Amino acid sequence: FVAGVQPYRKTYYEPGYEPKETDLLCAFRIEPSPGIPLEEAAAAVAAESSTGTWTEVWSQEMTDLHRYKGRCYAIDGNTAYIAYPLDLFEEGSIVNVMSSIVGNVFGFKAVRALRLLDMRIPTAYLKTFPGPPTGIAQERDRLKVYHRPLLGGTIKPKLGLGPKEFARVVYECLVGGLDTTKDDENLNSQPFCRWRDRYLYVMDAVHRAEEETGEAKGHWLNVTAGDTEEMLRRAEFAKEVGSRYIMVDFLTAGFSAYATLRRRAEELGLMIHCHRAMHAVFTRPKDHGIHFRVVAKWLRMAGGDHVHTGTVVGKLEGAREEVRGIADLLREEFVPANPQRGLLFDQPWAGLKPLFPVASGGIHVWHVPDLVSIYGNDAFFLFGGGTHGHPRGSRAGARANRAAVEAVAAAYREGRDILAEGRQILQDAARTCPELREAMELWEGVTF
Amino acid sequence: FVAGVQPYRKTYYEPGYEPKETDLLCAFRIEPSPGIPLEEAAAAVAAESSTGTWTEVWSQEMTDLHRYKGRCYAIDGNTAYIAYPLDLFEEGSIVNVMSSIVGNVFGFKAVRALRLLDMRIPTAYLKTFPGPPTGIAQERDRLKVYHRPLLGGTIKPKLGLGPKEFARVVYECLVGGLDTTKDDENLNSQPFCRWRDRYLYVMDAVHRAEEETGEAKGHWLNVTAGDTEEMLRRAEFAKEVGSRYIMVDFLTAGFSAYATLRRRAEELGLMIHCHRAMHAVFTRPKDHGIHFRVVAKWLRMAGGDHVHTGTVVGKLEGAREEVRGIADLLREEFVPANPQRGLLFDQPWAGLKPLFPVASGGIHVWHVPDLVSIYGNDAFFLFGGGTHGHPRGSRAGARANRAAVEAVAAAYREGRDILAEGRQILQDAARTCPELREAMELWEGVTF
Amino acid sequence: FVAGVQPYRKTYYEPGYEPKETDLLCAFRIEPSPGIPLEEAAAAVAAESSTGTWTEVWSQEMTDLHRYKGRCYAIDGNTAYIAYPLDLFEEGSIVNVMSSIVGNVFGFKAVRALRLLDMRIPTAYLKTFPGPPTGIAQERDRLKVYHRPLLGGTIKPKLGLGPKEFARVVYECLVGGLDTTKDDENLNSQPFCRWRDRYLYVMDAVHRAEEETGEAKGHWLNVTAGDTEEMLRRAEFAKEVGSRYIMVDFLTAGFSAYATLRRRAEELGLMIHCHRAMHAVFTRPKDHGIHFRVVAKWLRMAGGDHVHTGTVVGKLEGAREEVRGIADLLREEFVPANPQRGLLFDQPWAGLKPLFPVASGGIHVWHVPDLVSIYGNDAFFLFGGGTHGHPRGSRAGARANRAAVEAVAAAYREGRDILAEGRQILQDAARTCPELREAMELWEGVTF
Amino acid sequence: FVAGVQPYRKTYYEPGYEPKETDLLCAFRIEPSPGIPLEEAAAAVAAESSTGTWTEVWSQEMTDLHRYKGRCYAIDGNTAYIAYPLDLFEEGSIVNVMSSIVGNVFGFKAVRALRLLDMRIPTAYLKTFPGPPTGIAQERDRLKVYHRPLLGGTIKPKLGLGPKEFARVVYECLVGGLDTTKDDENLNSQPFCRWRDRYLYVMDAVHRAEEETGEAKGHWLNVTAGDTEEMLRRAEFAKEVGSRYIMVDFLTAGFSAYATLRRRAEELGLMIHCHRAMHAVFTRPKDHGIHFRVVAKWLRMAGGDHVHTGTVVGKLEGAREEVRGIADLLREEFVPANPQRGLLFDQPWAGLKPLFPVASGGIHVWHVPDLVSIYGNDAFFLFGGGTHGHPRGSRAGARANRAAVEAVAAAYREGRDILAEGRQILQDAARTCPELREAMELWEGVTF
Ligand SMILES: O=C(O)[C@@](O)(COP(=O)(O)O)[C@H](O)[C@H](O)COP(=O)(O)O
Ligand SMILES: O=C(O)[C@@](O)(COP(=O)(O)O)[C@H](O)[C@H](O)COP(=O)(O)O
Ligand SMILES: O=C(O)[C@@](O)(COP(=O)(O)O)[C@H](O)[C@H](O)COP(=O)(O)O
Ligand SMILES: O=C(O)[C@@](O)(COP(=O)(O)O)[C@H](O)[C@H](O)COP(=O)(O)O
Ligand SMILES: [Mg+2]
Ligand SMILES: [Mg+2]
Ligand SMILES: [Mg+2]
Ligand SMILES: [Mg+2]
Repeated sequence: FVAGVQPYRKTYYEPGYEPKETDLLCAFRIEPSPGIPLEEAAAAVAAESSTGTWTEVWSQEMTDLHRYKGRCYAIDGNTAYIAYPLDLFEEGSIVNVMSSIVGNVFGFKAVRALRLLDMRIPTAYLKTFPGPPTGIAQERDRLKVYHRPLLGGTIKPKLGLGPKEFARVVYECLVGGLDTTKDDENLNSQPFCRWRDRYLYVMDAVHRAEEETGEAKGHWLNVTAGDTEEMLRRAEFAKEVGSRYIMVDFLTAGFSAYATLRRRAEELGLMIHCHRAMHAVFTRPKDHGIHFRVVAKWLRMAGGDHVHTGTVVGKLEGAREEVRGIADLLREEFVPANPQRGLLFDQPWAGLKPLFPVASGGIHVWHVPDLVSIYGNDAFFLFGGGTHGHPRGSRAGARANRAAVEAVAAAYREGRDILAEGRQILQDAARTCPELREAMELWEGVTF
Repeated sequence: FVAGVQPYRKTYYEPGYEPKETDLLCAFRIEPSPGIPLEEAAAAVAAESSTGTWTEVWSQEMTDLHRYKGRCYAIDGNTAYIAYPLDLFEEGSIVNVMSSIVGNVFGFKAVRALRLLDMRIPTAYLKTFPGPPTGIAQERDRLKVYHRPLLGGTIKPKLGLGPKEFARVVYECLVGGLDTTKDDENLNSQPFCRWRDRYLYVMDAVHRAEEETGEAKGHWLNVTAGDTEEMLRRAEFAKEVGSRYIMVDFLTAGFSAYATLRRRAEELGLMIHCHRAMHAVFTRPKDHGIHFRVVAKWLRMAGGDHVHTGTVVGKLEGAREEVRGIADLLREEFVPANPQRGLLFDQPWAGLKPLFPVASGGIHVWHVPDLVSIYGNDAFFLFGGGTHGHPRGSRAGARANRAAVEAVAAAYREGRDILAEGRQILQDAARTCPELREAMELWEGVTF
Repeated sequence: FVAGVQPYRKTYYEPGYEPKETDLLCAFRIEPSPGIPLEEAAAAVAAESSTGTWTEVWSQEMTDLHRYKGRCYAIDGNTAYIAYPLDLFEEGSIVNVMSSIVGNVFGFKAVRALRLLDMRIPTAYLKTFPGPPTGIAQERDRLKVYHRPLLGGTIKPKLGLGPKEFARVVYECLVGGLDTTKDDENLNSQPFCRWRDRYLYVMDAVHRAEEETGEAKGHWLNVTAGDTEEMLRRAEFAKEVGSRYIMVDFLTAGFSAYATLRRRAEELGLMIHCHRAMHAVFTRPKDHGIHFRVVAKWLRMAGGDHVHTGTVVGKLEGAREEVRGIADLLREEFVPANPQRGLLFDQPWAGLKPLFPVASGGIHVWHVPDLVSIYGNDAFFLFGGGTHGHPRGSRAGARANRAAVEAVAAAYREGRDILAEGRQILQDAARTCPELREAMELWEGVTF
Repeated sequence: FVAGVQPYRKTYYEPGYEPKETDLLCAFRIEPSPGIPLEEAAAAVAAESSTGTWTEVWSQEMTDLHRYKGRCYAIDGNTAYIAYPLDLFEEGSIVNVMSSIVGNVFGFKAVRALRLLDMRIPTAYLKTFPGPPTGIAQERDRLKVYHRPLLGGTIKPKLGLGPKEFARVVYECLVGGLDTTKDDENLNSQPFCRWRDRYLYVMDAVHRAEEETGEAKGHWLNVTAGDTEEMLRRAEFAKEVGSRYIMVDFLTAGFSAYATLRRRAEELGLMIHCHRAMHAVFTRPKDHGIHFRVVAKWLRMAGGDHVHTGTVVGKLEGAREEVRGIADLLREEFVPANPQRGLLFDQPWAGLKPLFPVASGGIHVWHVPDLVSIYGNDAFFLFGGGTHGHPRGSRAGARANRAAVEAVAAAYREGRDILAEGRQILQDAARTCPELREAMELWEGVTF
């Protein structure tokens, strides 16, 4: 054992290494600090994510470093590909994967910037995860909604509504045509609206809407809480009050608490909506953080029934091709690499169930064509402000959104170029839907 | 109710608003997108973090918006200060605070970049949190270590060591002079080292070291797991095998799972080490994300006994003044605003216990003076590679680090300018500590 | 440290002290013993309620006395105002507040008499309490009773009725027009009427009355018992038999047992009626004890849905202005100081839900105007003897009371001076309600 | 059934009634309001405590009123004796007894003032209660202290001491000669001293003192909390940390929570100290409230091992003869009526165990004779300020108090008139105890 500092690339840079089908592959966009070669930066990332530290240690003689070390096996431009042995990762733990890959390498002075673009989860590691508990087909059967994007909407204002008024808005939206509604990610339990009262009032509203309309309706009750036990108690109550849906902010709540909640919800027969609050703090920058496709893969492994993926045309940033790739990752059993969409690895899913992409944020009727072009039919379209911001109220807005979604889905099923004929399709739908006409007039030139 | 899109600043920009002592204040560095005024961007952040959406909603007539809305009450340069009413936040839930403040505002197209710099947690909201379960004084009493920084070290290599070899390294480090040791953040339970076997072997080593040295020793067993129940089971086993310490990756595991684990550990009498793995994905960029001082405040509220804060002179990025401010936040009962250190608010702590800052990452004996200058005595100095990378082994490295820390702490207590006389202090210590001399020679010019 | 007895005012009398918004303020009417100055008495009260004892102790050198001590910061007449630091009180514990403020200072020879008039609970301490689980609006929604005082009545005789006869009286009262009924505070479980049989028979009667009338009906089943576990079991059974209401004697049972019961009832979805039995042993005297406004604040913090507040015109002592102040404390989100009503502090409620004042005790139809003047619509009017003492039976008495309450509430909503036109309103109601006429004739000159 | 208001004395005043051995007898000092005869006031008290209301009710025809009604069977001066049938009271429930006897009769306008002086608990009702779990003899055997009053002391200052300093004071007191120590009634769990840390540190101190002195030592850890479950958890922890003692504020916490805690402590083998905080709010006034002898009877029924009874010569009000009567009630198996001591009934105890009277509050060495005269040997003498206020510290004060207690107990056992020779006995003890001499000099003229 030779004590002292040695370059990482001496051991953790293996350009000739051929990744094994069982290896976990990570793509890192690296901006090294001045004086640090890109190869050295990639080797440092691999070493400090898998086995290495800043200096040689005698203890390395007590284990097979070459069997366990992560190594950079390729560098294309600024993108370094690193392979990690399967044995490095705890089975069925997204937490361990994050602590390894994105644990400390992002804070190293040697790298000015570091972004995790894509991850290749091996089938062997995937088999250790449960996947979504319900799936797209089972959810559609539960809601009896087919050949159409599923409509929804966040109840607004985000905060300040009492349980009675909140449930009144929920009932208006559901009777107006929305398939589901949801609590806002920040609405968990507050003095103005405690979670028990909100659950009771909202489920009364949901049952009334189901009886009146005759269609399956639900509300994504937010069980997010400051402790896992409270989240489990809230999910149990949601099941008690008759809810078929719950929602959780898995990133803020955490992947461990989310795994516990997913197990409990599968036991309870509840569908889990996954809100990605706080993702943009590390998914937005193009030079640093984690691309949301990786988070989508992690969530699919952890077992979400729906997850937010982006609107592209909405108020929140999102790239069209990246969103298409994320939707394919969430919905397909095998996603081949697509450099245009940012997918740098062929990603099998080992039979893990698909989940619903959710489009939410500053989307109104005029955005329905584009959304259907991006997502097709197997997706959730959430209209919060587009529903309640209708001049005639939430019921009219829900009716307008339902009409627009149905018309665009019918055109898409017919093979029409919805991207080019979207305005005509919406106008034709509005000819018989005054609510749709009013919504189109109100938000004609509203763009982000 | 007037349907349509209105500027956020019309309602959510209130420059004349005077924050209440009960309000929660957030400072945001905002880089607005072209064509978006800074006032409009700040108002959008406040609205979409508290109550507002992209368009007016009739439901606003059902609640007092001005009582609940968050508003930007000041804009200095690119830093906008936003006040949130206390009633907006669920009691004792960091998850709700994150879902509100950093939920969706970071992904808005209107803002090119958004960074949460500082947060003013009101005393009323602080009283709803438990705080650290042990505290600095109680931990020192348990370890019987006073008037000296507490030594530690991550066992290396990060992965690949079996339980027997891992415990052998632990025993060598503890007998050499380290007060504690820890599992690496990515070492939870793997085929090469399962958590049960590691716990048993490591606690045997810790007990042997305690018997031989006669001083209190511990190992920060990592209970991080993919589910909260597994983490609780691992903490219970750690207590069963006689460990007085556990560690968890609270960010990757989550704040809800962390709160559950903290409650269970306080019940079990275990001290919790908090590893901030994955923080750099959103704390490093200067234009986007969350500054780690906010995360430190959140962790202190959630009840960590120690938390990593930075080395400044180590291998991971960290600013000296920011680290000093974070240490004051973690250790003081009241931290006045300090623009030099980035503290933009006076932060009371409502009697919440202080916790130990931890300095780890590419630090060896030569960095001990600076560290003591930055942190003083109430801190943990972690030497992973500095211990095992010693030429004569982990025991010699631990002895050298203990000697350096003791000498520098003695000089600091004597009022000497350790920053200027650090090399002389280390040389004088090495005159009687050959291990310290060897460590100094090996890493003389090693800088980051 | 100087051993020996020193005057309290030397340390615990700080006239220049400015109370902090986080401090807990107590107003004490003090009658000092001969030879004891009022300042000395107030200082003694503060010292022996917060930190001090009868003589100096060396241990005071081990803590910051000035940071933790309670101090008298003002003396107006015989009323001394004492400020206690927030850190002195355990979070979410009325028991600790009582043990501090009213623990031992009332038995001191130095003070001939001591009465706790008002307390200023800070918002920070309030946020640590749950508040009422249901609230006025939610309770009205559950009962579907709006714009009207809610009618009720204690079943009489207090004791000696079997479950069958008790339930028969309950059914007659509920079908006659009473919204709810209740067990007497002393009727818990006795050989003549065991609690299980009473619960079963009473819930059968309540369900029959609900079916016949078509209006929501309930009975405040008394779960008060000699142990907390028995109270929890009785509440669970009450939920099992379909009751939406339970009642407990929180003072006799205790605030700790009451807190446990409130948690369990919120879990069970039960509304809790709070009976203030044994309050008059320390709330009646004008020179000694605790004013009931303080107990009302404590109960609102502890989370009662309704609490008895007084009748003024009934058989039990009560001041009109004090009762108005107590009602405002129980029902308002912020109660400004009102010397006329005895409110010496501005009392925020930090979003804690309001609860229902209950007027009970020697009140018949003729007292309905005054009651509505005192309480308005958001209150419960309990007619025990006024219902069963009707010549034609409990059903006729309930009908008469309902008619009187409805007529007076309609007049009040119309802006009529119910205090001056109450007799005319009752006569006009009786023109179409023979039961009301009989009740008015029977109790025309019955006054207390 | 004749509807209308009738005088109470017509039915509830039965001067010729002969109380049955199974009846529960209450003595009430009554000050009737002007125009209300004393007989009418006593009848009203009986009626509204047992079965009656303000007017006749038809439901009385459904039960045997004369079998269940409470009746005033004698009026001597202003003291009315009322008999209540045994069947009126729930078995083993002090809460029900309080809700009946002292429920609402104290707030009646008909009575200007009402005080419950004494109660005759029948043997049949007593057999339904558990009594103290340990008893005087068992406690003495556990402590191995015989033929001597047991010494103790409240740790001062009441609040503001941390766990380490608190335990240091505890250790000094215990090693100095105190048999036990206790937390103050208001010290439960606070930011400055959390209950877990206090329990751990205090039990370490207690074990160290036991090892050093060789005598049994204990600390009355305060388990009082805002909920019964928290109190049970704290008692369980106290047992876990090795404590043989716990203390609870039974009045503030409540008799139901106290009964639950007593059951759990008997299961755990813990001795319960009963603090009577808040008693003086209703036991001090001579014209209104409840005399503490009744509360002492209730506590003995509920099963306390020790209870505070008064000092007479201390800082808190207390009558010598009343305190002697209370001590006899707590310690004797049968207490005959004693008008001089205020005992108006012969009180059997049906084999219920005796408990320890506790003398606390402004008592120093000079008060030891009087105390021994009042209580004898079977009592606890608590010196809070008398221990820590010693010039040389808590250890010296504890030594002085132990010396004084031992000397006075030896003189009492010898038949000496300790009341007349107390100063000589203390001086003779001080001839060989410099700490006692210093304590006597410091507090020579300190009187209350
Ligand atoms: O808070 C909001 O902004 C929303 O309720 C949308 O409301 P509106 O429909 O009224 O705009 C959604 O949570 C987001 O759009 C963010 O989802 P994500 O970023 O995960 O796509
Ligand atoms: O994995 C590592 O790099 C370490 O074990 C250090 O090992 P060495 O001492 O051998 O360098 C620590 O986890 C970090 O330094 C990160 O802590 P943080 O970023 O929270 O400060
Ligand atoms: O026992 C009673 O006297 C009552 O049932 C009233 O019966 P009636 O309606 O037949 O008089 C009520 O408990 C009280 O009036 C006391 O309530 P509070 O003192 O809390 O106001
Ligand atoms: O707080 C106090 O005053 C004490 O700790 C005494 O301290 P000192 O010995 O230092 O005076 C005791 O609780 C009381 O005397 C009241 O007991 P009670 O009224 O039940 O007799
Ligand atoms: Mg949302
Ligand atoms: Mg590490
Ligand atoms: Mg009653
Ligand atoms: Mg005390």
